[PDB]
Amino acid sequence: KTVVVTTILESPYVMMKKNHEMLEGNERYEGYCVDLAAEIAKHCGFKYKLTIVGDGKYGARDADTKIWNGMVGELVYGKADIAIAPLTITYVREEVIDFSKPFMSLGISIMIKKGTPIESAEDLSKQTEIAYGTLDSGSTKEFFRRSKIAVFDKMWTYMRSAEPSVFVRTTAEGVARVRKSKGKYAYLLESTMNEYIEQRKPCDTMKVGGNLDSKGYGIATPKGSSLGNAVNLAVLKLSEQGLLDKLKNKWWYDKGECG
Amino acid sequence: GANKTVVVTTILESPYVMMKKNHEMLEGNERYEGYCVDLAAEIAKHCGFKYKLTIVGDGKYGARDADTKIWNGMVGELVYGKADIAIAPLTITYVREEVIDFSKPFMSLGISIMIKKGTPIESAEDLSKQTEIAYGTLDSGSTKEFFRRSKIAVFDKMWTYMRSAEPSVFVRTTAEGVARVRKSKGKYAYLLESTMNEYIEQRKPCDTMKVGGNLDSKGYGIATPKGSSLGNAVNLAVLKLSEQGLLDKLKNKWWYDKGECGS
Ligand SMILES: CCN1CNS(=O)(=O)c2ncccc21
Ligand SMILES: CCN1CNS(=O)(=O)c2ncccc21
Ligand SMILES: N[C@@H](CCC(=O)O)C(=O)O
Ligand SMILES: N[C@@H](CCC(=O)O)C(=O)O
Repeated sequence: KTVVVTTILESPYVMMKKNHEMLEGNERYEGYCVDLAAEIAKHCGFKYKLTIVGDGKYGARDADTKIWNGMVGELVYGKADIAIAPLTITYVREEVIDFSKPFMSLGISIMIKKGTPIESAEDLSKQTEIAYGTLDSGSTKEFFRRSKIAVFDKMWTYMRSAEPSVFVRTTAEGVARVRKSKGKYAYLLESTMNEYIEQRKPCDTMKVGGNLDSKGYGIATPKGSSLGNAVNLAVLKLSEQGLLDKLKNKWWYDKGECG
Repeated sequence: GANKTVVVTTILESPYVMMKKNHEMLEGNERYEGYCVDLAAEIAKHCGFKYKLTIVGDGKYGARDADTKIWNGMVGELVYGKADIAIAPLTITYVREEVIDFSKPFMSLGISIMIKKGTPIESAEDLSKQTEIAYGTLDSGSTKEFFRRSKIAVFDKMWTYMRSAEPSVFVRTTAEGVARVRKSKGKYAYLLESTMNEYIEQRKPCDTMKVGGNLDSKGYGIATPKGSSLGNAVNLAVLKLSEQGLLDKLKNKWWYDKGECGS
């Protein structure tokens, strides 16, 4: 029957089409992950229904209740059959759900308003005039929380107690905060999203420094799902045919507005 | 039953696995050093097994004979039950995933171009549009298969040339490709993984360089026979080492910290 796909509104991965209010079902949406879902479904031979994750989150486990939220929770608790989204492969998630081989590479990166005197994470950690933070309920925040790497641990110690909160509910809110804070806020986000925004009007942000880590997004399934093997082979087939590169070029470079 | 020493297949490929100085008087795992030797030790510690490193007999990564359908190389060692795990720069591919299991990648790479410094080549398109400079790949690996299978015009054109070139543009080992670049006065370019390319660019006599972008994007994984009980633990260990920053430290250790071409 119809495979329930959980995904998340995150540009350019999944976006509402122009005039979506008169559209229905999968046709409401467009983007990299919408295209990828169609390709994966064709290769594996299933029909599917795109559903936007109810709580709008990627997935974290509450320290006390030990309940998972976000897309990870939807998989864990049986609300969706598969997640096709910019969902980061991590140790803690691999303990509770399955991931395909990665379909896209990324690392944590720094976004600044152009002209901000920051070149690195070390720079951020050694000052206090420029505030910085991350997305809530995602892998970037969990990276800093868990990290024993000295610069990142120092950064976490500042971020977790900063007032007002330096954490944001959505990627778009982080970007807006960079753009509105006259250089006094820098946002820690994945290189994929940073690079997309850097090529969008008003062309006032940039990625500075190297990436802080190296990882990937995978297609996720509940542990022991029958779909896992076919989905993994489909990712590798699309990779080897060059279609993942084509999709990246379509939704990043072609979406470029800054010349 | 009782714990058994895990047989690890690997390959003599610098800087992943190399003969130590004084290897002639050393035994067992102590004979070897490198990135994958260090990685093996970390994986074994995390998963709680003892192991024996064994260099693959035929010195190949792994390809399936089109006629006999027999796998050679490290892939073959796993398929036919001669090794329990491969800890090596073994590329994750579709055809290999059909017959063995891979961890999540522990290193990223892409196919790339190695030239002798000063060679007037900047891209694969450049190579494809001329005949003065020969070019080829390693035998029995994923780079050769990439060109054989590609439907992208430039890479297909490159394959049509390479497959029929005389004398043969293919090499049996990475070292042979490097020698051919170094000795051919700019008239041979070598197609190899970016990891290997970047390593050699930091070795004396500092006469090669990587040019252009990478032609694809993939990774190396730790491989096990299909359905092996080791796979889950090994995968979690790769991800833990990744998150801890240790894979990045190992890359720096073996590529750059003792690079020979300056700071
Ligand atoms: C080698 C670090 N790494 C860690 N393993 S991973 O999260 O599957 C991943 N995916 C894509 C690129 C790199 C990568
Ligand atoms: C996203 C392309 N890709 C394809 N899947 S892969 O071979 O597991 C891989 N590993 C590391 C980095 C990239 C990568
Ligand atoms: N890709 C992340 C969300 C973005 C972020 O945390 O920066 C995740 O899967 O949690
Ligand atoms: N890593 C490759 C070998 C090197 C190459 O083909 O360039 C493999 O696993 O086949």
